[PDB]
Amino acid sequence: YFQSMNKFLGTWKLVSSENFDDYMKALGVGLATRKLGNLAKPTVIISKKGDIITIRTESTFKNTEISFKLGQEFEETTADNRKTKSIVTLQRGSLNQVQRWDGKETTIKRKLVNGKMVAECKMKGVVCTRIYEKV
Ligand SMILES: CCCCCCCCCCCCCCCC(=O)O
Ligand SMILES: [Cl-]
Repeated sequence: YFQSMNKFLGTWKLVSSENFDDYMKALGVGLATRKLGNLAKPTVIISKKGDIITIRTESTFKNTEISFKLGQEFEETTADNRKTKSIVTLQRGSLNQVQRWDGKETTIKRKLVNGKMVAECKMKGVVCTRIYEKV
């Protein structure tokens, strides 16, 4: 008995964001960029072709896209142009992404709560919560 991330598949629209400014600060994002980041209301599209999962983020300010297999480290360029070594895992219904770069670490845990996808973003004790609804 192995679970899957099929429940994450689809198109997701940001409906709420809490503490994103301080999470961006902790990541090293500069003020002008945080201002635009805070105003962004992205769409996130999670798809899967065979073993390969893709997470595409679309906003006016920044589009990003990563493609990966579960549990295999990949190189990632983030929305704020960090170049990280990343791994996405599935832990008891939660799709967990860890990004490491320059001896630093941040985690984005995405889980489903009453049909909404909730992304918890952590960097050195700063926690940001972002809520998405399925389109
Ligand atoms: C497209 C996202 C907002 C744009 C702001 C760019 C500068 C900082 C963003 C980097 C961290 C993004 C983490 C998003 C987590 C998520 O909700 O999927
Ligand atoms: Cl397929």
